[PDB]
Amino acid sequence: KNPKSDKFKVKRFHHIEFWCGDATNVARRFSWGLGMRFSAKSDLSTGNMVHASYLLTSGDLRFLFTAPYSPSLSAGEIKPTTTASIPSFDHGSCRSFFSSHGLGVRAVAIEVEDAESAFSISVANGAIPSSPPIVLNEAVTIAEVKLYGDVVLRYVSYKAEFLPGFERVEDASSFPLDYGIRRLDHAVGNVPELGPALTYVAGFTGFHQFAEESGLNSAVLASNDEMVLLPINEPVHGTKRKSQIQTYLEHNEGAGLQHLALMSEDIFRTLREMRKRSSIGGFDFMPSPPPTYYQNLKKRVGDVLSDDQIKECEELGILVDRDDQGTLLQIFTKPLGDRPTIFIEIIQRVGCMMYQSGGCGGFGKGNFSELFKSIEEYEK
Amino acid sequence: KNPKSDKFKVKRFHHIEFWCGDATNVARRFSWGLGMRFSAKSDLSTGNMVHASYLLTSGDLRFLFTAPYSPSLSAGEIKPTTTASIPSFDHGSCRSFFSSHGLGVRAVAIEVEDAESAFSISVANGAIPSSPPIVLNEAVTIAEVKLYGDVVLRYVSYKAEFLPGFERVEDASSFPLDYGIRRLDHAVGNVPELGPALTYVAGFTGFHQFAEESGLNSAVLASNDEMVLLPINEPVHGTKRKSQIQTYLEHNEGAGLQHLALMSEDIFRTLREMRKRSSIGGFDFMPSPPPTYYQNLKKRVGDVLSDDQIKECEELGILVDRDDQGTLLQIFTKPLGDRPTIFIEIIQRVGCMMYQSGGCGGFGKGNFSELFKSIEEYEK
Ligand SMILES: Cc1[nH]n(C)c(=O)c1C(=O)c1ccc2c(c1C)c(=O)n(-c1cccc(Cl)c1)c(=O)n2C
Ligand SMILES: Cc1[nH]n(C)c(=O)c1C(=O)c1ccc2c(c1C)c(=O)n(-c1cccc(Cl)c1)c(=O)n2C
Ligand SMILES: [Co+2]
Ligand SMILES: [Co+2]
Repeated sequence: KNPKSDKFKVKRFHHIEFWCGDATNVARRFSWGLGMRFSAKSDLSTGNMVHASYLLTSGDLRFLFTAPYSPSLSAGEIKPTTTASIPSFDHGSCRSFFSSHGLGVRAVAIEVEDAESAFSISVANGAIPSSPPIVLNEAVTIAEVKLYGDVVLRYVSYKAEFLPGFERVEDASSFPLDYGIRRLDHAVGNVPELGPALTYVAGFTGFHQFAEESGLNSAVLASNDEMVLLPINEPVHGTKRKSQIQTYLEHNEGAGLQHLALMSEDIFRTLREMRKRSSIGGFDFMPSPPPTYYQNLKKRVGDVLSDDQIKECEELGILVDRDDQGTLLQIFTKPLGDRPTIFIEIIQRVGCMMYQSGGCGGFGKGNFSELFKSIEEYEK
Repeated sequence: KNPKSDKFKVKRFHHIEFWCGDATNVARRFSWGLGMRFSAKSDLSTGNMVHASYLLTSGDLRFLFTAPYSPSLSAGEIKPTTTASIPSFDHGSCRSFFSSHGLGVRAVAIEVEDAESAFSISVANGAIPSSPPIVLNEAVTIAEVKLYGDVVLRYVSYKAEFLPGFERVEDASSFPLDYGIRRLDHAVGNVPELGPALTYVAGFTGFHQFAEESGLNSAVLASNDEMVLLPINEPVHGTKRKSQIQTYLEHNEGAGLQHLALMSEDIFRTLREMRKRSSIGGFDFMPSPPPTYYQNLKKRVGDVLSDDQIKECEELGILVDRDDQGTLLQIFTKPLGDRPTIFIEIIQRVGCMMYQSGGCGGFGKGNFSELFKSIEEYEK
């Protein structure tokens, strides 16, 4: 059941912004590891004396990497005279964020019809303001409210390339890497208490609950057409194995973004290309399930994937789960940085054709049971 | 003239430690960009609750990348009970360093016969102590004194693999990259005033002055056998073109390490391999000199390099200079991170065979004149 209760018109995920200590090195690592092209920049070479911001793109996916310069470069500036291309940026907030959380997502940005009204309505409905709406070059409006922890939900709206003050990256330095990643499917937060976090976010957006041993309780908030998907986890305490949500909260110094799920148009190509690079600058993947997991795959998805396509899942370590409407292929990276906090999920969904409807196949919660079962079966 | 006045027995460069906000991403970038293998780690997986440290190696070159965890993980510890593998590490110092300077070198480590006596004699001779000698697992002694800015000179000595508490990296995750880099040739600091910096460092080490429009005055301090080379720059003000040393000091928030020069055993292979990766996660190089620079190369190094070997310098953008004793091939990367501060130089020296003596061919200061001359000749 979809009540379609969005309090303002939401379009799609627009971008994700990481707050870094050095944007250059994080961006170059991610680009090689994920096959994302350098698309735009705002930094000293573009007159930005405040922050270095580098945009990576793959399909519709936009990863932004931002780090502060010395405050001394911009000490004469005031907000009316700022050279920052992102007016919500603040040296002190960025340094506090990074020293507290390490590398992670500061902003989940969604595109809306009107960022001013989205901000106004959100705040009128309980959203904690973070940065008021600001009109960039009379062309783009940007505004921010608190989402969870120190993560903001960023509203972006266009009257009619990324943001004003960003320059398109020179073709010589913009190598057309592409491993098949095309868009952000969902972005997941970890919080100490799921209830109040759900009530807050659904309260100011009008997002609805998406119809869906693991150490977590979760729920998914969704926009009207269910293309903007914001799941939220809390830990389950007292268990035999320490909740990974709790471990996240400890090492992250509290709530924050847990994983980004990136849709691939060809998850086999993506995983082949990412795994080729795992030990030469890219990303590592979680240990593969035992082969009994794949011997059990014929029984439950044998009508969707061929024996060959299942074998290909086995060499790449891909997981498979199934809704009543679709099928889910997924795999998880190891954490993106020093701390056991943020990681990435690569995903491909099959089914639910009308275009494909959002969340087709679910989010893989059935893979907890299948892995536990598989584990003890490999032992046997 | 070499007075051989070292006040304690110095061996070779041992390692360089970068202080980072996320050691993982910087290390993975550098590994791919420079062709250095992941050799050892000290982090959560090895019981270090204080800092994440990753060691990259190429030949004898050792790059260490370190970042702090949340202080909360180690809040119950005291120095006697520390789980830090590098006892000089301090969360507050590392965060202050990185927020002030951005990504850069914290420690220039040299191996000495006895790090305790090196520390004692240095301090008795004016060195500002940074971290007293500490004996690690009765096997390695480490001690630190201030070098310039917030950079320390780290003394390491072994009674008899990197440091205790570091683990050798698993072969599966340790890909044997190698682009020909073999050792650190020299490490260069920028300071506001050369005189007092020279007097201080030569004062506590006994290092001697190495017999050698650009915006800099410099001098090189050298150990007895001139394998440890520590040049120091100050800016020249008032010039037409703003001194790059001054620009460094402004963006770095003061004195610090300007460049690391890495010796290659095959600079053509190294540059081919690095340039292949410049736009896919590696390092960029400074704009190549005009072809008139290479048409002028026959006249001055035509007895050392063949027409072919000179042509190969032209496609790779390599610079060439010459002493009265040897010849210098060199090239410079763009800055390693967000700020126009630290960069890397790749170098190969030919001549001065006895083994090769240190600093053979000099450091390339004649390439300022050759570039200015070449520039106006390309205009003509
Ligand atoms: C469950 C879930 N709900 N929503 C909204 C989602 O997006 C989402 C997923 O994406 C998802 C699905 C299945 C998962 C995992 C995740 C994150 C996961 O992290 N782990 C895991 C892996 C290694 C170590 C540990 Cl402790 C745990 C799993 O075993 N399975 C099976
Ligand atoms: C001079 C020097 N003394 N000592 C101890 C050394 O190690 C060392 C060198 O390594 C060295 C040598 C030649 C150089 C440069 C360097 C760093 C250099 O940075 N630039 C440069 C390049 C781009 C922009 C600007 Cl402004 C300047 C040059 O043009 N030349 C020619
Ligand atoms: Co997910
Ligand atoms: Co040099």
